[PDB]
Amino acid sequence: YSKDEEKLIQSVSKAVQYMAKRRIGALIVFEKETGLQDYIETGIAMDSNISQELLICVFIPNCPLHDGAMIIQGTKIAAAASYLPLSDSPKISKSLGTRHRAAVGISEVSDAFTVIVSEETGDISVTFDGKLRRDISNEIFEELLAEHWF
Amino acid sequence: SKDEEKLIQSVSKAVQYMAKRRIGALIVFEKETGLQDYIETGIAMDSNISQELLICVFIPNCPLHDGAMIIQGTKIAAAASYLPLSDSPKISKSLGTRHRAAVGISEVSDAFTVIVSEETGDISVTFDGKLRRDISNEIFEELLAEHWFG
Repeated sequence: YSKDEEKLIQSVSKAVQYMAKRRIGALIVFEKETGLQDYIETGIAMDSNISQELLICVFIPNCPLHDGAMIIQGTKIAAAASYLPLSDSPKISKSLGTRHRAAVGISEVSDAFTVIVSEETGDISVTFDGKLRRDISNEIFEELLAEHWF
Repeated sequence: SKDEEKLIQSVSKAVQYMAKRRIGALIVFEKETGLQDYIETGIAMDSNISQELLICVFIPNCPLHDGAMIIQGTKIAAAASYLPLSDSPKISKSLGTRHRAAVGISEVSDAFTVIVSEETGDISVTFDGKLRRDISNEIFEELLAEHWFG
């Protein structure tokens, strides 16, 4: 892995851990092969470089960009506050936030890789290919982020 | 010029919103004098400009609210940049440091800087070494257009 590719992962990883401990809900979608320009246009265009600080700033509660999904295209944030499709599978708990139903939702209609931070639990969750992995450790998140991103 | 009038509206509407809520803000737009020296002081963004993103950067306690946002052309080159503070004896000493930061970058370059006072909520501007205080919103858009797009 490139030195920069690792810098990005620690940036994203450090941001997720900050939000995890403070129970800040967060929802970040990483584009893979399926084009997500339909969903990127849902929100406010950023086309911005990544840094931990930006990631945290976007999800601050009572912030204009916290409501919705941040969508990442390659090494850039394509948009924030995107509306993703919500999922209807009856196997989602219903004790689970809209963010979670959105991430499995986008997981059903594309190959995208999405990380969710539960505003109520602080657990780190991941979705891809219609499948959900819940309450992963930081080590596993960095492991999985790298595979799907790079 | 249509694209410019929407950028001016983006910047102007955000500045007024922060003004009414007494949110401190400090934004410098570069013209002729390169600031890449100061842009490297802060967090690299290279981000498109939008009303929501300007406001999110300066929400109090946001990791980027402390410092200067620097704008290059139609993009935000960096946020939370360190500008040099000025030592002129006509400065109130009755004003937050944000004011003296804009008078600082005004002395060493031709840059155009806007300030929103955290304690007062008034709108100020600096260029060519002098500070102009509590201008109206109508006047602020006129000067921004003048200095940003010639």
